[PDB]
Formats: sequence, structure tokens, C-alpha cells
Amino acid sequence: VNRCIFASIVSFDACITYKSPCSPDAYHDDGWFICNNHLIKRFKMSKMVLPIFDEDDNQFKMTIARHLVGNKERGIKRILIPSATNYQDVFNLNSMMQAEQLIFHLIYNNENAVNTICDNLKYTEGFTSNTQRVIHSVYATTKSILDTTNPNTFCSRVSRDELRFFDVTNARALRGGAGDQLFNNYSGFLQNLIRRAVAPEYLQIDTEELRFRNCATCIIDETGLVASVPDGPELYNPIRSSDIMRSQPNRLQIRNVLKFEGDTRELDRTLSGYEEYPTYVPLFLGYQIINSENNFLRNDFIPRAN
Amino acid sequence: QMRVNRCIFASIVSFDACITYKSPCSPDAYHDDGWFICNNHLIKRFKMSKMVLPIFDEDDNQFKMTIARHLVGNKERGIKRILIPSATNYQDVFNLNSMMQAEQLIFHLIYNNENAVNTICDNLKYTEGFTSNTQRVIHSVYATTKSILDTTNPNTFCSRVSRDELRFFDVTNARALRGGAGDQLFNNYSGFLQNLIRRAVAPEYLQIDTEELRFRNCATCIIDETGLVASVPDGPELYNPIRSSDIMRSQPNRLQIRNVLKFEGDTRELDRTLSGYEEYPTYVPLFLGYQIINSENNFLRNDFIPRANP
Amino acid sequence: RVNRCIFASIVSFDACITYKSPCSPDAYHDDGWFICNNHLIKRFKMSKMVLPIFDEDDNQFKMTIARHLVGNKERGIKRILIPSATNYQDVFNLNSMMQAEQLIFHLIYNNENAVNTICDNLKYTEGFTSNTQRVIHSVYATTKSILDTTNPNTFCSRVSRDELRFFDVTNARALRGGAGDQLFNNYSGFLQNLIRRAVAPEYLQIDTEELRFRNCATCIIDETGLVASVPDGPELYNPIRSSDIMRSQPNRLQIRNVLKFEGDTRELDRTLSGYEEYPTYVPLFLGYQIINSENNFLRNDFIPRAN
Amino acid sequence: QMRVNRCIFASIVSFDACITYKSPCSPDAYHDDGWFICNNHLIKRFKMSKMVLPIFDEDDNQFKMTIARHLVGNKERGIKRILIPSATNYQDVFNLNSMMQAEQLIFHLIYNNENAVNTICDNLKYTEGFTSNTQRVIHSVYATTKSILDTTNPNTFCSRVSRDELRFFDVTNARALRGGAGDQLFNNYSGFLQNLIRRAVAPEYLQIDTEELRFRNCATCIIDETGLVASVPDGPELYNPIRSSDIMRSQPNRLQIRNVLKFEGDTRELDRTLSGYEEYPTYVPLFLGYQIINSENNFLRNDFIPRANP
Ligand SMILES: [Zn+2]
Ligand SMILES: [Zn+2]
Ligand SMILES: [Zn+2]
Ligand SMILES: [Zn+2]
Repeated sequence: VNRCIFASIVSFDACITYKSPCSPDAYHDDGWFICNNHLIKRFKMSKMVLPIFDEDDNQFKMTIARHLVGNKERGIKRILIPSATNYQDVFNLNSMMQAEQLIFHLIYNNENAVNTICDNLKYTEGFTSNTQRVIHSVYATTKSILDTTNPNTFCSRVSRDELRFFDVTNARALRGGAGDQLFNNYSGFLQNLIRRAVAPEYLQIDTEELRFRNCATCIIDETGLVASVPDGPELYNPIRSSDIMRSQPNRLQIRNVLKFEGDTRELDRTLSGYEEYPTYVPLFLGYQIINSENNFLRNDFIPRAN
Repeated sequence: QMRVNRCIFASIVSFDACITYKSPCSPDAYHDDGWFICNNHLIKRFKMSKMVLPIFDEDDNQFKMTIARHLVGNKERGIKRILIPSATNYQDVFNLNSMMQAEQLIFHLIYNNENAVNTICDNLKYTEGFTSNTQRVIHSVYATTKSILDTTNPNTFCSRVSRDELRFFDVTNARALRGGAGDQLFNNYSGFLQNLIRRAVAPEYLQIDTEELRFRNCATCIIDETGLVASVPDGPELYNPIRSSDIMRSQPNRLQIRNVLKFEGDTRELDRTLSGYEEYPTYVPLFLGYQIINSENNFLRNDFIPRANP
Repeated sequence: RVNRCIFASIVSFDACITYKSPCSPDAYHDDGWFICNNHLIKRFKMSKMVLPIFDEDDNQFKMTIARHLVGNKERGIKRILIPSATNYQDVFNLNSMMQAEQLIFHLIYNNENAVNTICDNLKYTEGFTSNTQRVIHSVYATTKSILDTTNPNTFCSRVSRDELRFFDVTNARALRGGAGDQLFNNYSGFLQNLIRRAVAPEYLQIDTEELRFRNCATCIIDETGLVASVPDGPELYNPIRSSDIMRSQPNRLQIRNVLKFEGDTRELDRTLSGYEEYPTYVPLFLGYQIINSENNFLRNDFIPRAN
Repeated sequence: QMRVNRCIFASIVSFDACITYKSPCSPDAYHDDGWFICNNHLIKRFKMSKMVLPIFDEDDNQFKMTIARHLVGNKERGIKRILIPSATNYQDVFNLNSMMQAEQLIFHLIYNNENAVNTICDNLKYTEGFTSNTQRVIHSVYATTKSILDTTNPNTFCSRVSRDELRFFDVTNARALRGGAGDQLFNNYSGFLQNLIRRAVAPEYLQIDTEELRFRNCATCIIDETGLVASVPDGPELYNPIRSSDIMRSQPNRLQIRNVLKFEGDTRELDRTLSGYEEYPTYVPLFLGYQIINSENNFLRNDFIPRANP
């Protein structure tokens, strides 16, 4: 079963049918409820797994995502997951079909906009005995996923052993900060997506710290989950092509690429049979505590509530 | 060829890309007569049927004239008697809300209501699947309707007008080349509606070369403010049963209440007694007004021309 | 064919007493009744029936109705057929209704507090997260889905509006309601649909003409709820159609006084058996239903009706 | 398909019922390229040629826009420099009362001159053979011209209009989304002529989302009260050597005195010395104004839509 939230994007008109392009990872029961293709298209992130090894033989993999924000980009083009008070500006929902707009409105709990879409679609002819049950299928699937990830849904089993503080100052004191308050403000599905994409900088398991990176690559500010380093210039993150070129093919866009000139093949062969260190930018931020007694190694998503 | 659907309502389609709809149109829709409407739609919307009034010359040389019979029961009163509503009350007489938007657009064009058609424009432009293919179909419907209207509008550019014929719907001074209040009301109608009224409502009198042929001695309809209405100018309304109608299929999910009249006696033997006799039909034709054919004229023409008002 | 009765789920929350609720076959007929005849009888003291309205030539159409199962000798909370949202926990003995039935009942009356209390109470059990979490979630999901089906305010919930139904027939001819209708509006969408299904209108104005079916209501809508008492005089004789109805708990001991007739009625039996029978019963007649000139009153698929 | 003639002047046909006429529209008339005028008719009437301006980027992608070179000699002065006359001076620039009928009717419609076209109808109606061919041909010409104009008039019912493009001809405040006197005059123009100016006159600046591409450093045309004119906003006019042979011969009988220019001296050896190098054309393109492409746009769209300003 497709678990990508954006799997329900269809055309409210009956004739044209649109099976949204979803990567094969959509059907996996991983913590994610979004596919890699859609995560790239909308939240401009790529899914990856961070494997943590012990000393002798045991490796457990956590999830992580790498953002796709160029260093040159600035402003509203750096936010990966916008906040509910600015998302309608970062996302150009107007040019996003109608089903995608409905899903986005539901993700951010904008029932008013959803009802406006409802009214607009009720006015048109061929809605009652046609578009109805189609908008209903979209809404039902989206709400099902959102309540699956919402810990407050009725009788919704919620994990509570593990804690996640996106502010590392007082994390060892068992307490978050302003970023953590903003995180709590988010919708359950968005909170889960952030907890998946953004790996914790520190990992306190059984009182043992396992600091992974020495500096956070992202920040949770008011604008949202920004792909900005809190020190000096932004990280060089080259993105080549063929990820979102599905964008309207008639939309003429300019792009300032940065090419290297010169023969690199001799240098390449000089040092070729070496393990290559990847140059992506992972999403590292915050602190995660496993709390000794727990069930961290459970192969089934359960909502995590701080 | 002359076998194009000339019924104005032939363009009715679905503004969505599904639910393909072929508007039920009677065969007469393809005939090049001046009706510009099919019998099926004439019955369904304007509740009239397409008859023909043959005027016989004494020697042999008969000629025909279009005439319609209305389908208004004598029991019905109010806005249920209006056959062709005026441009003001039509939105009330016709339940435009309860019909396909294509029919609504055609109707709004028939009454020169630009605001309503533009509102339909905007409502459709608020649709996701609008620019894909619905734009082309709605534009086609508008183009066909406008073309029909220009065909019937005598004020359209290079619109040939046969002014040899004068029709007055108030026969008081019609003999004095003059109309009345009903005629002024009739002038306000759109060209298509004017032609439809002329086709449907035969004149009581016909003046040809000073010869006055009086067909009926009393009008069966009236052009009042509400529009062209099926009601006698005095006394109770004419008994008019119709039985079969468009209510068949139509709206099978809508439950409607009708009180009907029926006879409860054996009539087969009475029928057999009066079996092989000429039958006088008990319909109600639309008779009203006066019509003059000037000594010099082209009244016996085949191609329709938008006859202009007095 | 999918079970439509709202009480269809009712599954033990312990995964030990596994049993299937005794829904009657009519449970699988989507006829606007989202409850089966057996459950309607057991819980709401009503039996399903169809009221056929004939014209004078051929075309007859059917209309749902219900007969209540309240004896004339009953008084107080025993006469209430459908309790209001503020007294149901008193009329219904929800304690002796397992917990799935209690959950369904709490949802029917929008008593989310009691629903959450049931959930919190059941979270303690050591067998919770294994399977009872999912069983409770399934029951809740089915119940909420049915309620949305019958609730016209749900998102994109197509709602019929060419049909008006009042229960205080004083200004119904004025297209206006009354205190009974104000109480009716307070009900949950499912319960409003159930009342409209069970309580036939004594008047049926089909766009010009009043079809008066009964000349007095056999039920009322008061604060206590939908009640089987007559608006005037002693209650209607209703001999419970005998033991036909059911029995629930063999262990529970209860005394019932039953009116007995005496005499050899067999001779009169055939003498009148040579004739057509008029059924006594007691249908639910109350209020005024108007069908406008334009409508889809003969629409097969059920759609919620909103006043 | 490509068998419908999109040129507006294609409908030109003699109103008389005897003498035939075949408009010499160029093959380019059959392409749906946004131009609704063919290259030869553009040359004959508006004194412009049809060129394509290709804009490349550093990579292996490119896109082409339309542009036109005017055919106004440097020595021309007065109303001879006007390429597209305004609605007021057009009857003074064009010699309408010389190009028989039909073409005159199209010209009157292009400038929304209802009175003049009605007068044309009035004059034509008195002809002996009016109800014969003449009325048919005149009606066909009017219908074709009206359809062409509606295709471009953004204010037509259900007429889709693009609004991701913003075109100005005033530049001084184009960076502030605001036009000026030239833009105000441009708005007064007919929709077809607005589209024709947009096609012919390439923008001096091209601003896509945020990057500004400057094509020319000085406009070559102007939009003044007399219309779109081929005068520079500078000193002596650009030297434009008219190719006399290319320009049609029009009227063989009419005797016109033309003071042509002539270069003297042998130049074949110079050509041989400079044969092989890419030649930079000496045409004079139409550059003026400022064009903005919204970040969300459908610029690379095949089907033409009227580009009404926001
Ligand atoms: Zn996806
Ligand atoms: Zn028809
Ligand atoms: Zn049941
Ligand atoms: Zn041409």
C-alpha cells in the first residue's frame, strides 16, 4: 500500500487521471510517510540512512535526510519545511493543482482553506455525481495518514520513552528551548517528518553520549526548518539536475550553475580506488535521549511525543 | 445537404470532460424551416408543439403557414400558463438553476443577458480542468448560439430583412397599419424570440392584396407583460389535455404530484358508431393579431429571412 | 454485502469472549436504516416496517416507518424510545452493555468524554497493545465512519435539502418548526436520521397537496427524547407481540405481569379468518413532511437530510 | 493541421460578382505563429518584415522570439515613417479610398471603426446584385475578420488571456511595474493591433524572474500620438536601404518618382577579399520597451493566447 501522503493527488475533473510519480520507497513501511521523489519535489530533501556501529559486531541504522538547498540560495528558498504561519508563501500552492493543495492544507491544519476548496468545487457542474467521492477519497486518505502520525488521535498508541530536544543547550537538563516550542507547534505528520529527516547531533543512550556531528546543519526558527548553518557562510551543496525538471516544461526558468573547467580525468585516475567521502549536507540538529528502558528497535511506526 | 441541426438547443453539452451528452432533438431539427427550434425542445422548454396551418385557395392553390399548439392545461394558473416569458420574468418562469449550464447559457443568450453568461464564464474559469478542454466546448456552444441569434437578428451586419410583411399582435388599429401595447411589448424581444413568436402564433387575420382572410374569430393567446401567455382574452381557459409529454424518463428520480381527469364509461361502442368520420382536432392553436402581405412581396420564399417588426 | 448496522462491530475488548453480534439479515440492506431490525428492537424498542403510499391509478411508493414496542402499562423512562443526549446514560443501562456497545453508544451521542474514559480505562490491561488497541480502534473507526455517513456536516458531505421535516405540526404549513424541532436539531446526525426513518409524518405535502396519513401523533419529541406516549389520553394498547421480541441474559431474573385472555376463541377464529386482517401495532406518526416541486425524493442512494 | 489561413487580409475578395481575386499571401500565412498577418501583407501595408530573434544561454539551450524590421528609408519624413498608425490618423496614413472594398472593410474593423464599415455596407447595398453573391461575400469577409479579431481581443467571452507576461514601452518606470504615455497610447489600440505590435516590436530589455537581459542599448521605434513610428529617439534616422526589387510593384499604371541612392565603383575585388566572414545584417529591427516574465509562467507555450497587460 502506498503510504506517501501525496499519493492521493488526482485530478478533480473526471476525464484526466493523474497517478502521481512516486518512488518505489513509497510502499515501504519505514518511518517516513512520504516518498523520496515527493520529498525532493516539495520539501527538497533526499532520504538516507545513518548507520551507527558498535565496536565488535552490531550496527543499527537511524533515518536521516540531506537537504538540496544551494549555498547561493537565500531567503524563502532556504526553508525546507515551512511553518504553518508562512507555508502558503514558501509553497506556491496556487500553481499546485487542487488535490495537492488540499493535502498541503490538511498537513498544516488549514481547515478554512480546505473548506474554501470544498465550496469552489461544489459550485461547478459535474461535482455532486462525479467529483464527490473523489475529493472524499483524497481527504479520507490524507486524514487517515495524518491521524496515523498524530499522537493525540483517539486511542492512538504513542511512544514516550525517547525524547528529542532540537535545542541542545538544556537537552542534558531534560528541557528544550524556543526551537522545541516551535517544533511542538507543528502538525503531527510534520513533527514526524522532521524527526525523520533531521538526525540528532547528540545521542544519549544508556547515559552514553554518541555525538555524531560537531555542528548543526539546520535550524528551527520561526520561518520553519531552515537549511542554514548558524555560523558563517552556507554549506557548498551542488545539485546537478533531473530531480524536479518535471516542473511545467513550458515554464522558462533561469539557473546560475557553477561549472569547473579543465581535464579532471588524469587526476581522477590518479586517486580512483579509494573509498569516497560523500559531499552531501545531512540534517543534523538537536539532541535525542533513548531513556534506558525502551523499545527503540521496533520495526513499526509509533508516533513519538516529547 | 441542408441537414444541419438548426435547433438552438442543439449545442447543449456537459462542461466537464465526462458525462457525454447528446441532447434529444427531434428529426425536424434538421429541416431548414424558420423555426430554428426542434419539436422536442419546443415542447420541453416552451411547451408548444409544431403544427402547420394550410390556407386553401378556392380553386386548388393551397399554401401552408407555421402554427403551434400550446400545451397548457386549463386548470393551470399563474406563471404556469406563460409560453414564452418576457426578458424580465424568464429567470422565474424557467428554473434555470435546475438545468445543465449549457442550457442556462443558451437561455441567457436568448434574452440578451450578458451579465448571467459572464457569471457562468467566471464560475467555469474557477475550475481546475477549465483551460484543458472545457474552454473549447463552452466557446463552441457560445459561438453556435450567437450564430443562430445573428441568423435571426435583423440588425446584424448585412442581415437581409424582408419588410414586405407586417404583423401586429394588437388587432385594433392593425387595419390602420398600426400596432398597440402588445406590439410594443413584442418589440422588446430578442430577434430569435420574435421569430419564434411569429412562427408559433398564427394571425387571426391575413390581409393579402386587400383581401381579408379571417381564420379564427378569437385569439387563444395574449402578449402581456409576463410574455406570450396561453389564456383566452375572456372567460375560463380552453380545455386542453395533452397526455404524452417530455415528463417520460426526464427526471425519473423526482417525485411529482399531478391531479388528472379521466372518464369512467365504456366508449368503444360509441366510438364504433362514429368511427369512419372526419375528425376535428381538439388542440389549441396560437391565434392572435393581424398580418398584412403587401401587394408587392416575396412571401412565397424558401430561405428564411428575419422579418422586421412594423 | 457489507453490514450497515451501527452495532455491527461490537467485539469483545479482551480477545477471549470472541463472538458475533446477532445482526438480522436486513443489516445488509442500505435503506437509510443504519441499524438492523434486531438491534433496533433490542436497544430502541422499535420494529421496522414499510408504509406504502398509493396513488389512484398504479404508482405506489414506499416509505419507512417503525412500530414501537412499549406496553400501555409502562411509565417513565420505560416509555422513551430514543433518549436525549442528556439522559441516555440513565435510560440505557450502559454498565450491562460490555464496552464496545458502550463505545458505540457514547459516539452516537457525541459523548467523547466517556469514549476517552473507556480508552483510558482499557489502556491499563496487560493485553492492551498486543491486539485490543487495534480492536478498539477498528470499532471506533467503523462507528465514526457510519456517523459521518449520516452526519451532513462532514466535509464534502452531500446533503439533500429539497425535503423538510417538522415534528411540531402547528406552523409546518408556514415552513417553520417548534420546540420539538428545536430539540430534534440538537440530536446527532445518526440519531436524526434514525428518527426520520422510524417516525413517519402524519402529513405529507407533496408540493401542493396534503396527504394526511394519521389524524393524531402516536409519539412525541420532548426533553426526555423521542417518547411513545400519546399526546392525549391513556396510552395505546400494545401487546408487545408476545415473547417474539427477545431475551438477553438467562441468569438475570425479572418478573413480568402479562395480561391473559380467557376463553375458547377457536370458533370465532375461523369465522373471522375468512377475512382480511387489520394489524393493530402502533406506528410512529408525528409532524409534517414537505417535498418541494423540485427534488429527488425517489433517490435510491441514501443522503443525509438537513432541515 | 496547417491549412487554415491565419492572415487577417486573406478574406479580401472583390465584392462585384464578376471579377475574381486571389490574395498573394505568403506561405507563412498558414502557420499559427501568433502573427495574424502574412509577411507579404505586413510588408505591403505596415512596412515591416518578419524575423526571428534567437536568444541563447551559455549552455546548449536556446529559445526564439519574434521581431520585425521596418522598411522606412532614412530620407522618409512625416507620416511616411509611421509603421502602425493610431486609430485617429490611420485613415490619413493609409489611402483607404484607393484599395477598393474588402481590404478597406478589414482595415476599418482593425481600428474598430463601426461607422465607416456601416457606411461601406450602406453603399454596397444599393448595388443591383446585392442579394446575389455580393451579400454572401461581404458577410463572409466580415465574419472572417471578426473571428480573427476575437482571437486576439482579450475582452471576448471565454477568451483565455495570458497574464504571466508584462510588456511596457516606456522603460523609465518599467522597473517599477509602471508604464507611461507610450503604454497608455498602446492600451488604446485594438486587440489585434496590440498583438501585432507585441509580435513586431521586440523589447529592449527582457527580465526573467529577476535576471535582466538587455538586447539593444537604444530603442529603434517609438509609440507616439501618431502611432508606432520608425523614428529613433536621437538624431538622424537609421540608414535603411530599401530593397526596391523586393517591395511589390503594386500598381503598374501609377507613375511614382523615387529618388533612389546609388553606390559607384567596382566592389567585386573587395567582396572577394571579404568573402567567408559571417555577415552582420544591416536591417533595422524594432526594439523598444521592457518585458517581464513572472517566475510562474507559460512562456514556451505553442498555442497563441492574447497577452493582455495586468
Ligand atoms: Zn510520493
Ligand atoms: Zn432541439
Ligand atoms: Zn445490528
Ligand atoms: Zn496575407
